[PDB]
Amino acid sequence: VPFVEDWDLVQTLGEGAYGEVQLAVNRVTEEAVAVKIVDMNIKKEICILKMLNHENVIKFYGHRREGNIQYLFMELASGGSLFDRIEPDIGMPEPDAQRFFHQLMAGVVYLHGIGITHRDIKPHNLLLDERDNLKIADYSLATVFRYNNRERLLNKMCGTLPYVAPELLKRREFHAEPVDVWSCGIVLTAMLAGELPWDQPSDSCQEYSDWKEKKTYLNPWKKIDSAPLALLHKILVENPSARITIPDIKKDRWYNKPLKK
Ligand SMILES: Cc1cccc(-c2cc(N)nc3[nH]cc(C#N)c23)c1
Ligand SMILES: [Cl-]
Repeated sequence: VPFVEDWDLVQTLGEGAYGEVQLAVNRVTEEAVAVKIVDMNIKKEICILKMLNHENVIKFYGHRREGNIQYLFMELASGGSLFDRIEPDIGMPEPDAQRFFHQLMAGVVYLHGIGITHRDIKPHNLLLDERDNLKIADYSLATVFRYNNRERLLNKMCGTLPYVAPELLKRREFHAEPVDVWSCGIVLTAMLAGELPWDQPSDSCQEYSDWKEKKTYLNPWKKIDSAPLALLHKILVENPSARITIPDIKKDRWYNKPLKK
């Protein structure tokens, strides 16, 4: 029964990095959107949200400040998240994963091209519209890494441990783009295996060591076809200057393989 101007807030869709997200339905027009509700940084997020115009990125409709509360209106994803399409221990059919991967690269290339890094790519932040088109959501941790054509290195630790690149734990400062590439590799592994490969990409983690020693006879790798696995070997490369860039992912064999379910 709460509402904001013309919109009713009809049900909880969940919680992003900060605040709650509600399904908002217009009393008059019946249009449904999503609204993020924040209490009591948000200037930055709004500035970034207003830049976004791409089919694989959630669009921002505008915002309203009432009291303590701030309302950020955004495109609704009626298909829910990618997380809900990944069957545990199985993943999803390779052709569906490939399609979602293409769309995730289109969104990330968009962001990077406007000098924005997302910093928390994972299946919970990758939403689906009614045609199962992927949309990258939640810009609460997003920031500028290129401005006036000059790159700025990042130094703040943020993200989600299983998805975070190893440099972010080991370096005082690091480049933004290879960190988002790495997390897209972990997404791809989740999609193809229904399991995350490691708790964190650190020296104390045995599963990460196993991967650096190429023990791909272990899970999750043994579930993945050699062709996508060859791509994962180029993405999940410890040294970020040696790691594959997006332009070269677009040249990969698996990426360009015709697939149908
Ligand atoms: C990251 C997140 C958490 C909770 C809900 C949502 C969300 C769910 C949905 N069905 N559509 C949405 N559109 C923008 C959302 C955001 N943020 C969003 C997204
Ligand atoms: Cl998973």
